Amino acid sequence: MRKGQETRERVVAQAAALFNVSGYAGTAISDIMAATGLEKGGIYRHFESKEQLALAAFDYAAEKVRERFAVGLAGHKHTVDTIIAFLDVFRSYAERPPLVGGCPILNTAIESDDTNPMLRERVRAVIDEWRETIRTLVQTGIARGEIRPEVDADRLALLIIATMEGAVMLARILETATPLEHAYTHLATYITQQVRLA
Amino acid sequence: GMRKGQETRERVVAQAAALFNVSGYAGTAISDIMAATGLEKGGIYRHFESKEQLALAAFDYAAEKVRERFAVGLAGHKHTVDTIIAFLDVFRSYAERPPLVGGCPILNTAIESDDTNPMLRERVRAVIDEWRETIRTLVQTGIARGEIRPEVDADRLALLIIATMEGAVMLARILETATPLEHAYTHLATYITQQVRLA
Ligand SMILES: [Mg+2]
Ligand SMILES: [Mg+2]
Repeated sequence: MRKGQETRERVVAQAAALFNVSGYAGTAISDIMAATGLEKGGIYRHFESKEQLALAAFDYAAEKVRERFAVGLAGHKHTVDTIIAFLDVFRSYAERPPLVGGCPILNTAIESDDTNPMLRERVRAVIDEWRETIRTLVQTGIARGEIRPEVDADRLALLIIATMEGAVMLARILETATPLEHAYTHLATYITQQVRLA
Repeated sequence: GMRKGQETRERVVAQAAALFNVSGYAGTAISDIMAATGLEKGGIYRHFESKEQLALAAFDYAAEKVRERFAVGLAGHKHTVDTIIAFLDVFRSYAERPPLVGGCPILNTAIESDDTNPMLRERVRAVIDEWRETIRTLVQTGIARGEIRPEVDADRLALLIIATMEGAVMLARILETATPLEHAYTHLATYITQQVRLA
């Protein structure tokens, strides 16, 4: 049972890394078979299909993202500092993405938006976790006098997500961290100047 | 004739581009390109040596289309800030009318090519560098005219604008709502008008 659970874990883990780089359609099952020692058969002992593996792999990738944000946001007391910590998680993707190939939420978004309802919904669910996190921080901050009462929480969330993800895209194309540094500095300054209260 | 061949190539490249924009390069099979062009495989590869060369030509086509769209969007403004905000407005207009079916081909090709294909990556980078040069030229013009604060870092602004607007294109498509593009536009237009514009 342990062998099974660990072999499933290495299959999903390696699948997620390869999918994150070449996409679902462009990652050949044979290469995942190759990357897991299953070149002579047996990947279907753990998954019914490549599509089921894709969903499991995305869930794995989403868990890594979730862990990166949970660690990044822990320990801050002031709600604005916590929101800035959220920016810093994305900032750190320039050289340290959640897994090889960059942000799997951004990567899967581009592939699935016009091709795959189930992956679309899984991407949207993660985006919605992020919106909920920011909404809750803004609400608590407003209540504590740390954030201005007029701040539109979801508008702020959508701006942060768009800016940081677009910068993640740019940083891997331009092969430099500078877009992420600039996007971070812009939003941190904006937040401190226009969102923060005390 | 050679004229007919040049036209046939144009048609194939245009159809390939639309398919690749949706399903990607690896996910678009030659049989899909056949169906969309009404051509047999041999009819396509008479004009292209390979799927790879076709993919490159299809991107160059997508790049030119994006270029035309910015060209019309940016033409004729009387103030450099108006011109920079019109660059945002081009992206905002993607909400209902992307440059081609399936969204921004620069964004879409970036995500696929960045860790897979040096030649497409270089082409994507060249497009991003054109946008950066456009915005830098406008910023230096505006500074010369007293329209833009001299302290404005042009390339910092360019990369912020591109990151924001492209991230919003991604979000608007995945959330199935224009709202992220509208918010991004408003945020940047307001920021530029309040902090970049001098007079
Ligand atoms: Mg797409
Ligand atoms: Mg990629």
